[PDB]
Amino acid sequence: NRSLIVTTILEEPYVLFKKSDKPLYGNDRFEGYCIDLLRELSTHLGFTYEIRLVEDGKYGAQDDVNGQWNGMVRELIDHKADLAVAPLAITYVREEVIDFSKPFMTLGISILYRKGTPIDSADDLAKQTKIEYGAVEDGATMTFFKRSKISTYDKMWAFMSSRRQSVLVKSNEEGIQRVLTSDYAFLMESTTIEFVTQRNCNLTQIGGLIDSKGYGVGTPMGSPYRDKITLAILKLQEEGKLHMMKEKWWRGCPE
Amino acid sequence: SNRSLIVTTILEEPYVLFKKSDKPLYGNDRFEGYCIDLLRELSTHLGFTYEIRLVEDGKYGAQDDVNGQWNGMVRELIDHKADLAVAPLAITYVREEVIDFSKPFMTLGISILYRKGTPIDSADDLAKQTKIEYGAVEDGATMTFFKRSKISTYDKMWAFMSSRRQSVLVKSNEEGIQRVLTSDYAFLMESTTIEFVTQRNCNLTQIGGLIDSKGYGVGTPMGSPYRDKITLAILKLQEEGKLHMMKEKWWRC
Ligand SMILES: N[C@@H](CCC(=O)O)C(=O)O
Ligand SMILES: N[C@@H](CCC(=O)O)C(=O)O
Ligand SMILES: [Cl-]
Ligand SMILES: [Cl-]
Ligand code: NA
Ligand code: NA
Ligand code: NA
Ligand code: NA
Repeated sequence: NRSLIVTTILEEPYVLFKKSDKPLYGNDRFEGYCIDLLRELSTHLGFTYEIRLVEDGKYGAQDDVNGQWNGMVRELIDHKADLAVAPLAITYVREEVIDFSKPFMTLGISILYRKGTPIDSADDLAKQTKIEYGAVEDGATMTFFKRSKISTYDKMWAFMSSRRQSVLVKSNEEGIQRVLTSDYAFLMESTTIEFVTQRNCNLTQIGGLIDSKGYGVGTPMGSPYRDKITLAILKLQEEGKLHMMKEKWWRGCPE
Repeated sequence: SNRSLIVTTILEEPYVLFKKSDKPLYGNDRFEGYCIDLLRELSTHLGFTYEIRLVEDGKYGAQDDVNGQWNGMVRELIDHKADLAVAPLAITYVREEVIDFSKPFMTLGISILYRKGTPIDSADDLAKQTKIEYGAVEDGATMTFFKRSKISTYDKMWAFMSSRRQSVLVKSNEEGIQRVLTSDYAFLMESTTIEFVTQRNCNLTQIGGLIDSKGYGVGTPMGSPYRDKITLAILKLQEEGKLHMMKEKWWRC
């Protein structure tokens, strides 16, 4: 049967290129939590697949002037991919246009920053400008701020938008580098913060979770794979396989 | 006017309770709690009216291993005796095979409720002994997790619970709490509910961490068009901060 086209994006420890001296080809190039998830889905549901990195390098957001989506979300809308297997947040605006499986991981937006400071919350960032802050451009965190009616988050969006050329970044890796090299706090998903802080002992999460969301496998609207993948996820959960996969990929610091 | 939706639910504090009052209350006005607030928001957002009915058999729902039939709220949905189940109803593999669920409105996991002052630190410590009894709600998701599990510690625990089921499987979380308070018994309980109970009784504690991860969702019969509509409403409520506000209201040692 036809191999499913799977769109994804590079994001440690979910999706990475394998390190090797020999060139690698096709699906053999990739590893990570989401790649292990994809393999399990493929065995349980009985499909073959071809992994393709999203052409525009984006997760996906809607253009405020012309209304078009980009990123992996757009690839699904346009039926250029069968599945998006990635750390792809399930959100209201996305669920209006694509389908998602139920979540394989739960998380929330939080703050990555340096240690040893009096900053304890989003409110503390919002009320000042000396410490800059931002998010990945055209992802779910950005969109949460852009849409929020909550006073603190609306104030933060106004700042991000004003300073966007500097404070909105194209990847989590770029955001981490800004935290490490400038007076900057990065609004980042908590799952990824846990990974980063385990490996960067001078960085920490600031405050708690700002929201609650899950990552799900994306499908075009109406796809029969959506509910089948939900069932496989729920079975993998029940068996303890997702927890084992998280422990494998998240693997510390003195304290 | 459109037919009012029949909403099955179950009494479970602080999700669904009878309001305290001296005058008798009628109809929907009888009920309050997190899930009642959720239902009200869903009805306003999706434009339906409803009638709340407590599940007739008093159960969440499990499948009988001999005759293959479901019970509880799950069975009421299968049989189209209710349009929705709005309750702390766990989304599970075996249930999703036979009913549909919205995406989760709250996440949780199984954990352990026990009295303070103990060296017992985990499910492994419980499984290795028999002086302290342990159990779960009969015909709910926790019981089913143990009954199905192939993980050595949990399979051992199920063998004990099954052997002693007339004593250690209980009919409600409230009965489980009373057993913890009145005997040497540890209760396998969902974490959200433990959080509520331990804030109210400072002699009790959670033991260990979460054994699994799951969500509560609104149940619908398989194929229902309300499922995806309710998912969207829940995602919008999330994004506005209303679910966290509802949790703070009802969970407010
Ligand atoms: N996981 C996000 C990207 C990262 C972020 O927005 O923080 C998404 O699905 O858009
Ligand atoms: N919330 C559970 C009942 C309680 C439990 O099993 O711990 C259910 O949906 O079955
Ligand atoms: Cl798991
Ligand atoms: Cl769903
Ligand atoms: Na990337
Ligand atoms: Na959708
Ligand atoms: Na289902
Ligand atoms: Na004791």
